Amino acid sequence: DQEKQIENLIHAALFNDPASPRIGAKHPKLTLVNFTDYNCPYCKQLDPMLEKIVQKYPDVAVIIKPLPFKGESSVLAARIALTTWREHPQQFLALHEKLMQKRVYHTDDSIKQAQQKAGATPVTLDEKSMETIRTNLQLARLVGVQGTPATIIGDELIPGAVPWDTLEAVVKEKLASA
Repeated sequence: DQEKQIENLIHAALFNDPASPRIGAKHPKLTLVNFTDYNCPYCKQLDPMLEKIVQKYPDVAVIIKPLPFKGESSVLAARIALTTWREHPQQFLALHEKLMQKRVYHTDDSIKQAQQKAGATPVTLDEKSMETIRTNLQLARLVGVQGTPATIIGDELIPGAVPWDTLEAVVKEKLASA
């Protein structure tokens, strides 16, 4: 309806939600926003690239906005990851990597395995992780996200997985413009 009354709010929630996991610097020149799902095959493909971007360009940070579209285990992996971000932000990256790296559609067991291998402390699930997910979906809508993965890089919304060299080039460019 009247997104018109909230359209100027969109920016802080996209790039600065304290509740959305961040990979990289808190004060970067450029902030990518990666809408993603732990069970989505193209999301898994993209993921290592994003961290490699951050590794190579420390002036870049990446925000993780889970959109758990692929069933209950998508919702659970997302809530667990978001809750780990909230309570133990330092553990998030290792857990996030474990959830993406698993090449089987997730179950309760594999999610618990990822935690174990990542060395992540168990977390209690709250309505808060659910509200963060809802907020993510709201943002996806307003931003024109049509599926996962979808990543905001400067003035572009880039769907799916792209070749690494292409990815790096768009990043350098948006970085130069910043």
